[PDB]
Amino acid sequence: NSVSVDLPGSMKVLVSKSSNADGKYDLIATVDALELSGTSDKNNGSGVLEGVKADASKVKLTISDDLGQTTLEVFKSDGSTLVSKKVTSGGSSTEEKGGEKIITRADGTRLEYTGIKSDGSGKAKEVLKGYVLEGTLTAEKTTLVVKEGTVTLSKNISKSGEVSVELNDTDSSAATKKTAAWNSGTSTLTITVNSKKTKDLVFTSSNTITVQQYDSNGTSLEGSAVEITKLDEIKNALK
Repeated sequence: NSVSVDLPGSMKVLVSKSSNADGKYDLIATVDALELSGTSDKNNGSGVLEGVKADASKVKLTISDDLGQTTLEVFKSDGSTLVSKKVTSGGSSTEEKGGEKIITRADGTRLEYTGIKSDGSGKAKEVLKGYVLEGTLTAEKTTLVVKEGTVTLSKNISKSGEVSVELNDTDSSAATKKTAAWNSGTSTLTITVNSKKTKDLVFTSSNTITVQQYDSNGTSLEGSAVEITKLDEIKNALK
């Protein structure tokens, strides 16, 4: 009979084996307790399905033509006002509700934006493996902050998605004050104390942070880089 098709977002759609008199294919899906149905002018599982929850909320599942993306939307009972929207593609998902956007990356790490206001500002949290970074959102950038002593480390995520990192230390003494330089080409923050490099912090494409010390000469790296697994270890890097 029908053919089962796996979809992004851990969903499945059943597509009719052959088309109706208008050339169209029937689509059926079950998401949790909810039955969805629709018709499509393609035979591969793409198209639009609709249903209605027990509380009368309208639901729409939209599957892109090449099956690369799903959009699951919930509306109020007249179907006009959007309540929630979840888009999944490329192994990542974005879930939006009033005042909130949750981005889940393919590796399970998350960006959580909450309390979002009409100027694009809000609270921000990055959920990594082993720890969480907290800060703020503006329409220009996300800023995540770690404080240790008189040092403040700030990880910035541009609106466009570019990562940069900065460090500021209010320490008065030049013998102990930390400064840092950011190398966008290697996503690396190099920390200096008393005119010698002390540590490289690498912000990897796998959404991890590693730390590696320099030799006492301040010019050569020593040992090997260690992946941060808890917030305590970021703080230790800032001492």
